[PDB]
Amino acid sequence: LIPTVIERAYDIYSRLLKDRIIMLGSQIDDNVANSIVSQLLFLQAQDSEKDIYLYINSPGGSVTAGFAIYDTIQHIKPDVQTICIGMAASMGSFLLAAGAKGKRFALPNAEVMIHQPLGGAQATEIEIAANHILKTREKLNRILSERTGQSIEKIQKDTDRDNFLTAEEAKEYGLIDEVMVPE
Amino acid sequence: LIPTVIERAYDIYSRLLKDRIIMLGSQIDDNVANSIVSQLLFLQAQDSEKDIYLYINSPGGSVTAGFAIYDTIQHIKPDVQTICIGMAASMGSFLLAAGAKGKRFALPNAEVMIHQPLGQGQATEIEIAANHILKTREKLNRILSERTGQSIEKIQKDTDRDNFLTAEEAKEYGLIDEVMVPETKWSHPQFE
Amino acid sequence: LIPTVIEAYDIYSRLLKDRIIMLGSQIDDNVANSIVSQLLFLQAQDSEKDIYLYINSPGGSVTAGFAIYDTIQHIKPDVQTICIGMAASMGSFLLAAGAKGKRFALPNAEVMIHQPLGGGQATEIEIAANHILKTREKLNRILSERTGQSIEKIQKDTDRDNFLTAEEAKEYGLIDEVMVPETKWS
Amino acid sequence: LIPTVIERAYDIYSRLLKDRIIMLGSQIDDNVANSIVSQLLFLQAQDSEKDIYLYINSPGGSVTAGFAIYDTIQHIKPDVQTICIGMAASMGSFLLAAGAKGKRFALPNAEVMIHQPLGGAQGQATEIEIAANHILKTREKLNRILSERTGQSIEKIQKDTDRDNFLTAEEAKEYGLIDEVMVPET
Amino acid sequence: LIPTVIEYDIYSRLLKDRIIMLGSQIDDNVANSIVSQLLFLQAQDSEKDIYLYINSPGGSVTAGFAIYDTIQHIKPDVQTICIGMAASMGSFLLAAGAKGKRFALPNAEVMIHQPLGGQATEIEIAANHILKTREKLNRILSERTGQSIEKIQKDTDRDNFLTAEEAKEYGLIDEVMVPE
Amino acid sequence: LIPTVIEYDIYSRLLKDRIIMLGSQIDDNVANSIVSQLLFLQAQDSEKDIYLYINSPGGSVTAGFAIYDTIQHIKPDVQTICIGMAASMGSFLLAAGAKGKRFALPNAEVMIHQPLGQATEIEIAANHILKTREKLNRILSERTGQSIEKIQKDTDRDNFLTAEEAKEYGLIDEVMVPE
Amino acid sequence: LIPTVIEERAYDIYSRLLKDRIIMLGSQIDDNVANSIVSQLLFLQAQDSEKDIYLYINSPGGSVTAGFAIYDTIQHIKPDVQTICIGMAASMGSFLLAAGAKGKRFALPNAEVMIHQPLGGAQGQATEIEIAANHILKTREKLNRILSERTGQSIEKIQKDTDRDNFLTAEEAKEYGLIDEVMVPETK
Amino acid sequence: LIPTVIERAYDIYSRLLKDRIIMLGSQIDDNVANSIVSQLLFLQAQDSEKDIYLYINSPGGSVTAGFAIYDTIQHIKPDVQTICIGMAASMGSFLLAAGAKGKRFALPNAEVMIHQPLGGGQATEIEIAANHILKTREKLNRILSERTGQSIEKIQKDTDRDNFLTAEEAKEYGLIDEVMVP
Amino acid sequence: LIPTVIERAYDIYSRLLKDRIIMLGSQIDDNVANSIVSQLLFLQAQDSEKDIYLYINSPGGSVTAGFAIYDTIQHIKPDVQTICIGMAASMGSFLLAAGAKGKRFALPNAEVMIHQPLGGQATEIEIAANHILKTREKLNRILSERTGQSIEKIQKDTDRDNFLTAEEAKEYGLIDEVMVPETKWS
Amino acid sequence: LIPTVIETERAYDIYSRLLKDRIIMLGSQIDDNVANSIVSQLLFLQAQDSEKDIYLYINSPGGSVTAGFAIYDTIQHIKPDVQTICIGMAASMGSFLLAAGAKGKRFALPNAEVMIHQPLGGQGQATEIEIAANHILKTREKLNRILSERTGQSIEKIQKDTDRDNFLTAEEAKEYGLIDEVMVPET
Amino acid sequence: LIPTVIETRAYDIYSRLLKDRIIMLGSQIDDNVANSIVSQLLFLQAQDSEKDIYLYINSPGGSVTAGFAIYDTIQHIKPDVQTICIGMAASMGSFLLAAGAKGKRFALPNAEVMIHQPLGGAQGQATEIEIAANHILKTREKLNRILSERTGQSIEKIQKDTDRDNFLTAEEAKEYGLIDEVMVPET
Ligand SMILES: [Cl-]
Ligand SMILES: [Cl-]
Ligand SMILES: [Cl-]
Ligand SMILES: [Cl-]
Ligand SMILES: [Cl-]
Ligand SMILES: [Cl-]
Ligand SMILES: [Cl-]
Repeated sequence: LIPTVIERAYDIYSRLLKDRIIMLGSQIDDNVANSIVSQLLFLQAQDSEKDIYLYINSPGGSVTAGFAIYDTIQHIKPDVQTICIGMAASMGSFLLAAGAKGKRFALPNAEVMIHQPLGGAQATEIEIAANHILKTREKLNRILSERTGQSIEKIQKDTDRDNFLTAEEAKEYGLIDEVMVPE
Repeated sequence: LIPTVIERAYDIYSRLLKDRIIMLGSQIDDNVANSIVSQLLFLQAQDSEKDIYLYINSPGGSVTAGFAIYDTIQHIKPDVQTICIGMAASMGSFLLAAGAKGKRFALPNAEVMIHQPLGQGQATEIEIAANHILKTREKLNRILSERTGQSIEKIQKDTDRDNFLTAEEAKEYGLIDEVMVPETKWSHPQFE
Repeated sequence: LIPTVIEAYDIYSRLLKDRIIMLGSQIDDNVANSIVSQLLFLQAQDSEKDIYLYINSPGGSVTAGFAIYDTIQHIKPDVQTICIGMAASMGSFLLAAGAKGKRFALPNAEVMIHQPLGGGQATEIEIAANHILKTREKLNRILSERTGQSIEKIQKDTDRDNFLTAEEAKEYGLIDEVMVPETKWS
Repeated sequence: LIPTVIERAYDIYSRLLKDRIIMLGSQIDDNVANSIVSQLLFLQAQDSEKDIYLYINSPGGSVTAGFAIYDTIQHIKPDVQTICIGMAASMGSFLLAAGAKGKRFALPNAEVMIHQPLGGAQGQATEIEIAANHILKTREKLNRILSERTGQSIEKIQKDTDRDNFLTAEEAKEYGLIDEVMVPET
Repeated sequence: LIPTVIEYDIYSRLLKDRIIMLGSQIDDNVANSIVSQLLFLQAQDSEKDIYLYINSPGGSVTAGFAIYDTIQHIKPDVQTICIGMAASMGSFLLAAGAKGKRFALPNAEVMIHQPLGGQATEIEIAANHILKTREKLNRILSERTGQSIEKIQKDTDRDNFLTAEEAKEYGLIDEVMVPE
Repeated sequence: LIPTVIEYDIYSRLLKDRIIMLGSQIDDNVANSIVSQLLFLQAQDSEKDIYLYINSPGGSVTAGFAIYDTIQHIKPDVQTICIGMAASMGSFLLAAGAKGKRFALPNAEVMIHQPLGQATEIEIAANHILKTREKLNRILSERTGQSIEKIQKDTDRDNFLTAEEAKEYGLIDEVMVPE
Repeated sequence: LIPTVIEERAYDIYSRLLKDRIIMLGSQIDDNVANSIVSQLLFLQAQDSEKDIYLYINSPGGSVTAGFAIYDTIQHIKPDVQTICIGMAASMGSFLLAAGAKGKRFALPNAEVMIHQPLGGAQGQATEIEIAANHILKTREKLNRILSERTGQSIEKIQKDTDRDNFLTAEEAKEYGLIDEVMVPETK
Repeated sequence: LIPTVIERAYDIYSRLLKDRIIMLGSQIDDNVANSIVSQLLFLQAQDSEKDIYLYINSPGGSVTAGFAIYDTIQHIKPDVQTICIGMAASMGSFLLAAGAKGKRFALPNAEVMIHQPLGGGQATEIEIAANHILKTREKLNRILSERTGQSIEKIQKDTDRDNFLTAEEAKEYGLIDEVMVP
Repeated sequence: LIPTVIERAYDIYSRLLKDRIIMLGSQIDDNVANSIVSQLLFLQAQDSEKDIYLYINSPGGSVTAGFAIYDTIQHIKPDVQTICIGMAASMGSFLLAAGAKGKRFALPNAEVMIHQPLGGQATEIEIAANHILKTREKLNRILSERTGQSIEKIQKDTDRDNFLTAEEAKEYGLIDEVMVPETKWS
Repeated sequence: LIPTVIETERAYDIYSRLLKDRIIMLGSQIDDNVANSIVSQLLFLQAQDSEKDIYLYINSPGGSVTAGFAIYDTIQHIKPDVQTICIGMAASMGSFLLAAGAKGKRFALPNAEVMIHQPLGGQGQATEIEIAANHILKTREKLNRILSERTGQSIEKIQKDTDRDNFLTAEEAKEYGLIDEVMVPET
Repeated sequence: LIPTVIETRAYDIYSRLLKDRIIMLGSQIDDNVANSIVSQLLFLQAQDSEKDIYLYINSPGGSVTAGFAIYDTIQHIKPDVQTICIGMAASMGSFLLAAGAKGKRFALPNAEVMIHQPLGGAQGQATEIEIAANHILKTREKLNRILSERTGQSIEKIQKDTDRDNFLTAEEAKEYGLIDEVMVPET
């Protein structure tokens, strides 16, 4: 159940959106990406200076859909804080690592996986074709290298491997900036 | 999930429509076309002078449905800016290239495919027969030639091939006018 | 997705406020009943102001199509017909049925006047009714009157699998004008 | 059925949320976790000092989803009171034991199970989720937290979370999973 | 069909008058909803009586105990009214109402048979046998009716149907409602 | 389709005028809804009459008895109006309306046959043990003025009655004449 | 999987056991099950009217009407019908177990027997017409009377026990009179 | 896929049945139990002296259905050799431990779990209710104590725990007699 | 489709089984494993000396099911030749590498992937067993023994998404020879 | 419907009876089940007679590259010559298998339709794992190289043509080098 | 229901007719139907290359590609293929009826013949890939040319008629040139 809040009736997610909070709590597909892109564009229109908070609990998904969110985060004027709760895998971790520098977080028991799987599924027919022709893996690897400070050689080895990181190991890797302290 | 916004309660897409923004974020079929056409007609009725912003993240779809959107864009008085976020393939890239001259954009990591397949999604038999009439393909090729500045010979070869273009390659092709560069903070101090 | 507009209406409801009806699907009884109700409602609001019927339809039921046709002819306001995309079977019949001088098509629209004998899902009695030879003769007679073509020519053409461009539909007499883009108007 | 309350129309759960009450009445998956996390974040934004009441009737679920709720409870400023009504098993009993010290309760006939099943409990976790649990040794972390929150040794917790054991509300209090068994108020 | 009332759906409008309808099988969703309604009615007024109407074939022991415990926990008196049927956990909840405020309509059917359970989760079933919840049910029914534990044990193990009058004589209800 | 009324759905708007529509098979959901509507109308006004329109093929004896008992329990008079059909528990509820206030439209069909067996297994079990058939027959005897012997024979037979035949039987007080 | 047995003659496992006068009643009792069991019983009598028949029971019960069709066929035919409970015999399954030939009603050591005859048709096994038939013809009283005769218990005791949710071990079922022997392992 | 063998056409399992081999390769339910019991009864009828080979790859299942197989194995005259290939969990390990003494085997990479879960799902309610009579759990524990030679106290603790054993650990436990060597 | 062969009617797979050929042409689950194990046991019973041919076209599957086939190959007396046609991934490549020494083959265009994914072909119980019994370490040790590569190299490669040509698999030690087409040289 | 044939007792279905005459019909989309069945039929026919020709009839819209390569490799591995006959259509992997028949023994009926376009994905006929290997192992380049060798066209021409949506008549396929002869109605 | 025939060997009704060189095309024409009919035609030629084959037709038609596969097989094989319309021959079914051996194309008195070749994949029996082949390779023009040659009608008349919804009796089909004779009841 998703409850209602009256200030004017909003659902829980709508009420959080009023406080510049966006929840990315599922697999990344085109519908999810279009919704997140629209919420990011809307928050910038409301206030171009105030920070945005993107909570991440995602097993990942479509590279195309993830790149649409990634590009929107980088395009907009507001700083987008990324907070991992639960899990950030595949495009999920890519989006976590893509938050404003110094504003990338994860709760103590959060699990981070940088493995970028070969195919999709979710990604469509046309989507998988572009990934390999346009060498989008190399683009993902290059961006991860820039955002973590790790060499491209190290990123290439790690994105190709099934590896799970704790929030502390993710911080040491350069994916997040701080492990959220109970306060 | 599609959230609610209270100014009066709208969903996220309805709230963006208030700012003259349309999202074409799926395969193009008759339902999608009818909704987009209706949104374009509605925005013209509100203000016939103010620009419209059409965001595109589409794998393409029906030629007939895609031509209904194309014809509506060209029929209406306002300029329709096109912005590719994610992907524009088949009718998707045709609609991207159909935006107002100087106002066709793509985000840096967007993927553009001009291949017009020979359809795919669920549609009616007559529409499928119409989608494959050889005259419409020549019509698509002629419009793409006019909108990109490329020769019809080059367009014919490229729409028949499985080709993926980066946002920069799409700009060099003439399918977009600019690759969107991130918005720099505090660029106008004397006014703002 | 069908968005919301607050002045709360959905996109189609907001267009209905401006006397615009969208016939964007196959024609069945539910579609016909909805279109008939929208036409009756618009007449009740203003019996003088024109109505705009946008068509993007592969056609459908003859009975359902005749219910829309009869409502268009019965009401006092002029019903303009605008083909966007496609108008086939009962869809092209309804396009040709718009107010004289007010039947349009966008440049890339596709028109098919073929009235299939076979076909769409209707009830047993309705399928039997859609197959009465007398009703095909009435369709042909109305198309002859509305296009200015002979009944002999209409009989041959509604029996054939033929696709027409917007310009060819204008030359045929199914539409009165091909709508020209706003970029070309001085 | 979930009834409506007018003060402004809320459903039963929305009306309880106004009084800082959250109901965790199902299996724990990502959708449930995201909803509970959002409700916790919302209540902190309203008032960072006032207590929150988390009612639990759950057979458990995903370790990852459960840890997202656990981490949010510990992160926020308000004290989160935990009240077991009915059942708290697997991640449900872990969340019950995670409430503010001195503010963990259970109704007299509530059933508490600390058994943490090997996989994703009753098929509540994805392949990606279960894979992380044994690489990141999340079982050892669950056991360490339960040891700290109950006051039991890690050796005892390890033995008990591996066993199919059901506890009454009184046995849960003696274990250190709750602070008090709620007595009928007069 | 559930109609709308403008001053709500029919159940929401009755909730305004402190009336709760338990008209289905008892599962976790039903129990969580009833518990929430009871907690809400106590928050509104801790002194005014609550009316719980019962037409239920029973259900989950765990879900039923959640409702039972909430009734006993709250300050207001919870009146129980059987309309139609009260079987298994339904008859247990009917006997659980405030003393002197347990009722049934003349043609209501009451079954105290607590089956061995027909949906309840594997984990729920496992709990009931380990925690001997059947013995607890019997002990509470015995206290609520005034019957011996031996008589309750025999009767909750048997397939028996009682009229409203027989249920009053048993002690599961206090009065058979007379047409007003 | 169920339309909207602005001063509600069609049934909600009729409920405002103290009208209840029993237009389907009688099961627990139907019974709980009808019982709740009856309780709500009594709370609004305990003196004003209630109108129960019936178009039902019948259903569950347990669910039907819940409606029957609520009609008899409440203070307002419940008028019963058969439109279309009243069979099994439906005809039982029609005969249960306030004395002098039981009606049927001219072309309504009434069947008093109470079939042997939609009801759950637990419900069917109850009916046989508690001899609910005898109770139904006794109530029908009291409400029609027919002997229990006649009712027993007729509820066991497949018999259809016109609105006029139902009036002659004592199931209804008047056949509503076009007025 | 149900395997094949070749003796230029191919049978499935159940068909091969039928050749040795063995019938498997391994499911809920409905009309299709009853008609199949009745047909197998009639066929075995036609083959040899003197040789014993072995009915294996692993059943949660079912339809009273379907169960009575099997019961009546067992009593009608000339061969003695031995009943063997493997696993479970509840409701009509335990009624059929108790209906086996005198001295020839068996259970494996870990079998579970329930004599409870549920009010309806043991979990949607009987139709509306079947349920109607049972109460008019007072079939419950007939079941109780037959169980009283076959176990040696009083009708008063049977009435109380068929109305209760009770599970019996193979040894408790022997002491009750529902079976005659708890099967002994064969060695060498 | 299940292929055909002509000697007379059999499927793969029918051809193995000719050599006194039974495959228990799935979850244990009533249909599985009735089929295995029938195969065991058939093989005894063919030859009451020759050994039977029961191959096990099972995650377990119904206690009632499993006890029907167990009782049949113990009732019949032939020795029933049990061979775990892959997995033997819950009723599957119980049936593995039930084979003739000195004739219970497991392949090197086989996984054995003696945990007997509390509950059950396709089964009937009565069967489900029977599967959790506290008395059957005590009987399972007593039989496991006798078949392995471990104390009842040790069995009670281990059947209540989520424990996985290698083929060698299961031999050490007394559930099998030998780990089959390549 | 699967055609019939009369010598006595067999399907295509049954007729190949007569020539000691087994086809592993799908994902590996318990049903597949039980069928392959049964076929291997049957062929040994027919002739304990004659070689068996196991053709592999599989994307892999369950570790437990794959180990059941692996253990049966090692247990039986006949040499089991392995031939990859198409693909051998996950447990499929493990079984390819498990064939008799000098008798492991792949067709020139066969694709081999040694990546052993962390997890959806396995049951709840099957996944649980794998991380408790450290089956991944056992798989890695066997691959190290059968390829002649170090344990550390195998650990790195089974954790990576890597595709190998038939020639690269031969160089790796996963097969002994790439089967060459008939060299027709006039 | 697939009828039964009795030779005399011995009952075959239509495809089984054709298999007795060394005929294989590839009349559907190419997936792993289709490939495994065709591979098994090819292996069986070689075991029967390693010298006599095999006839592979093709009416296929194509399918999985992995499944198609399994058939291709089996054709090249076995001793008998595999004649390829296009009836109806040969698209994607179907046209690849048609071009892969024994030299001088690749045919098409006059109204057969050949498409050499090798679509990017699979489409929809291949799994994630299957699609993944395609790009890593550059199977497209291998397909193009084999088509270049079997037709006699340059790799540059093949690369352009397999990337395009092109349909060829039986005669155009012969001129291209995908077949050796167009079958003319026989006397 | 499809019954069994035992010759004293068990065949179904269609298998027993196949023994007498009879093929029944009694459904919509798709790839599975075409592959089965092609296989039956190839099988009958293998049995006897001289004896006539009888193709009974009761079909609403279907796929152009699937229909062309049957058409090409009929023309390729050595035996004469007699065509007999029972019930209906529409779309590809009427093209196949007209394709039978000259002098050996028949229809029963009450059979209905429709030569209309619908634009798409005629009753959605054709795939997107199939529909693509037809418009590019101008298969409609090839159909019309063959039909013109087989009936003796002008190409203009055939073009007009295969584009229209038209129905013919057995006698009208004979006069059109689509069949050679209307079958007269056997004496
Ligand atoms: Cl674990
Ligand atoms: Cl009290
Ligand atoms: Cl219990
Ligand atoms: Cl022993
Ligand atoms: Cl693992
Ligand atoms: Cl590719
Ligand atoms: Cl065409």
